[PDB]
Amino acid sequence: VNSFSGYLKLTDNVYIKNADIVEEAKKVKPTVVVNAANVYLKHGGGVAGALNKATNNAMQVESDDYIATNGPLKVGGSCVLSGHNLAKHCLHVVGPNVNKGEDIQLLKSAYENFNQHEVLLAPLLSAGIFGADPIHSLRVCVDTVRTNVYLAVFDKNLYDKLVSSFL
Ligand SMILES: O=C(N[C@H]1c2cccc(O)c2C[C@H]1C(=O)O)c1ccc2[nH]cnc2c1
Repeated sequence: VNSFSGYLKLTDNVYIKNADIVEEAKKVKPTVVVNAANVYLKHGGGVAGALNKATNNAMQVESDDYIATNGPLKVGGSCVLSGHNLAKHCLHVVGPNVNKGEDIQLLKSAYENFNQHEVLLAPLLSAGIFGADPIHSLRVCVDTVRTNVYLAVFDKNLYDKLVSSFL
């Protein structure tokens, strides 16, 4: 039993809720919140800009030190950093950004990072400003992630389409 509330159960391990991941993060204090990161961990907009704003820019400060030490992530890769006031940990995962021409097949590799964590609050990778089809992203998620994933979908309209079209 865990503290996630109001989710629709899609599969044995995937749940989905129309929710603001920031607000859901502040209420649940999940062990892991996933950020829709880029390789530079520049949290300027979309989910990343919202999560970082909610941390009063502490996420960005920590991220800049991480990059200065380690260099950029790979597309499809991830790193674990602090969750600040939102979660114990933030798993920064880089899905491909279609608006940069990145290979959508790397989306499966991106979701594989989730399997290193028993339970996660997460957005749909490569959705929103990353330019992929959220329905495809949901399919890859369900077919790749084996751990327990609670997907927060900000847009109510999108959410209802994802539910209604789910196979
Ligand atoms: O842009 C957001 N979400 C999308 C996104 C963004 C970046 C990468 C992604 O893979 C996705 C999936 C989309 C979604 O889940 O709706 C988002 C969320 C909460 C917010 N609060 C204030 N502004 C917010 C913006």
